[PDB]
Amino acid sequence: DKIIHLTDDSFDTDVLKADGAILVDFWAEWCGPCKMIAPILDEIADEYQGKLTVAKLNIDQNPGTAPKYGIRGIPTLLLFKNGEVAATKVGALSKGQLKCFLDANLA
Repeated sequence: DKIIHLTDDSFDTDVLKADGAILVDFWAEWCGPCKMIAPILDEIADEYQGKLTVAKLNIDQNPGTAPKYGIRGIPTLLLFKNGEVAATKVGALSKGQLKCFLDANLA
């Protein structure tokens, strides 16, 4: 919905040159946990619309990004603040968990 689907080629423009925080989620279809935190990213996206942009990057279609940030497995969450990594979250999580992670890292 408000979620931006990324690619290795658009990552620079969409994430690094952006103004305002962006939460990047590295996912794939074969990753069960990813699919479960997906509907959660939908909720957060509309609820934090205005203070945060939620972006998804499918590592099967874009195998080049993850290795640039030392991402070993998925799911992985990277929160950016104008071109740089602010905080990282790994493994399955809940809406509450993500909201606490966002309250602790967003301005």
